[PDB]
Amino acid sequence: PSIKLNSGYDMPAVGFGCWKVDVDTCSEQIYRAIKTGYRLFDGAEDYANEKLVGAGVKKAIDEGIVKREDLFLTSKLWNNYHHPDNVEKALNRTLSDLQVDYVDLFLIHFPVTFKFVPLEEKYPPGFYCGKGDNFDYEDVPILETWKALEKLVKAGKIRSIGVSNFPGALLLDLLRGATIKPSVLQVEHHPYLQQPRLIEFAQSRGIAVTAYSSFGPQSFVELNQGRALNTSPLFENETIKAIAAKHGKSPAQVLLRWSSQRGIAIIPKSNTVPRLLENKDVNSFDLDEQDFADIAKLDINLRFNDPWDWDKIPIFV
Ligand SMILES: NC(=O)c1ccc[n+]([C@@H]2O[C@H](COP(=O)([O-])OP(=O)(O)OC[C@H]3O[C@@H](n4cnc5c(N)ncnc54)[C@H](OP(=O)(O)O)[C@@H]3O)[C@@H](O)[C@H]2O)c1
Repeated sequence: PSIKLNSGYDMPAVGFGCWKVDVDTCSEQIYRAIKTGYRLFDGAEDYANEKLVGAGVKKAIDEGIVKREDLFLTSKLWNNYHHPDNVEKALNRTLSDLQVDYVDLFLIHFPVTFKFVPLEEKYPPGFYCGKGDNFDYEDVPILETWKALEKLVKAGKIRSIGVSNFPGALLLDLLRGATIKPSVLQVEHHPYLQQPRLIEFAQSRGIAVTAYSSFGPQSFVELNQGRALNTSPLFENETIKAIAAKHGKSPAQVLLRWSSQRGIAIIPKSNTVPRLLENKDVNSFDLDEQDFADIAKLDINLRFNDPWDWDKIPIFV
């Protein structure tokens, strides 16, 4: 099952999330997921594993299990790299780590502009902005970054371009300046942060929405985030359990189906082989209108991935 992007390419509707994949088994896991049937891999410069991902894919291509053209590789431009002189440096490093000639989707990871740090100096940079333990920022409007991305599509290094973690007003302004329109909007999306109007906006413009953190706080419990600890797991939620029992499906299948059935692409992080199988078809069943209505009541605007936490960066205020 596939989503036709406005660029003309098809994006697999269910993918494999590469954030915080155990580093010692990362290449094996990618290979294994490809062999299990996953065709989209959601990666990023910031996840620090693009070499590992690229070896997984190398192996599966060499052993004949898949062709390059059957895979959909996503990556994301990190925040130090928005200046138009530096966009291509970061993309070239992603292409070399992945060992490919083009990437299928290249996203602006965040509408946040860290001071550039040369790649030989520190890669990937994280929060380092070339000034000690201090944040430092540069004045590069989004549209400058976007125009640099558009040249990289024209040069055949990227097929489709998009954005991650953009609010509505910012996306709307980007649409006014874009020649190639954004193909994808990738945002945090689970029942505790539903943002229904944002999704409605993006879909009405023909922009495919990718949900991340479909399991909500669970991904952030790994990092000991205070907010995530302190949140009741979605898996134990009384409504999610009623709905699971009603359809004979697991909580996790209900949480993923809630998005996939609304045409929203999913990219769950799938650590074990049964999870790999379970997460790859939740499209075995339909939620009904009463189900959506009961899940809609869980929305509390609880956001786990917020740059306000990093440095009071006002992306979501
Ligand atoms: N800013 C961005 O654009 C951004 C930010 C975050 C994520 N992402 C992307 O979206 C992807 C997915 O989001 P995520 O990594 O936050 O986590 P997620 O997919 O919400 O949650 C992953 C966690 O759920 C548990 N899990 C997975 N499948 C399960 C199942 N079938 N049953 C029960 N538990 C299950 C695992 O927890 P345990 O192993 O702890 O049991 C795993 O750590 C990322 O990997 C990344 O590619 C993008």
